[PDB]
Amino acid sequence: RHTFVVADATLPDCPLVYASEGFYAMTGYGPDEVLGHNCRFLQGEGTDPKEVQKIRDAIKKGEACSVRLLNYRKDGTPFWNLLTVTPIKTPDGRVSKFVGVQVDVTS
Ligand SMILES: *[C@@]12=NC3=[C]C([C])=C([C])[C]=C3N([C][C]([O])[C]([O])[C]([O])[C]OP([O])([O])=O)C1=NC(=O)[N]C2=O
Repeated sequence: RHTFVVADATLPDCPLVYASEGFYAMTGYGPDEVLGHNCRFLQGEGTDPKEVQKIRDAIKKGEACSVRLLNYRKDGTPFWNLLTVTPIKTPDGRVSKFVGVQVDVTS
């Protein structure tokens, strides 16, 4: 079971532009609160800053990356998010979008 989003990398802070219905159902947030925003609103008190940095750098360098993050639903309850971000390039080598697969691996 997994969810999927698309971030717009032509915009400077990679706002989310599409999300599967499972992403909304998993996180508790609506498209009115997800679209146009950077994915980091799902982070909170216990999110590991060393892991958050791995994504920050892979996004700046335009690489693929996979990290384990503690995330929080709209109602405040936490869950463990296995997150893999893939860069999507244009033919001229520039990154156009980042795509994300999120798995809830709280098991
Ligand atoms: C988030 N999923 C997610 C999906 C995509 C496609 C991208 C590009 C990023 C994410 N993030 C992280 C966020 O956008 C940001 O990259 C990181 O927070 C690190 O950079 P900052 O600005 O914080 O230093 C996701 N973050 C989550 O917590 N949950 C996801 O599902």
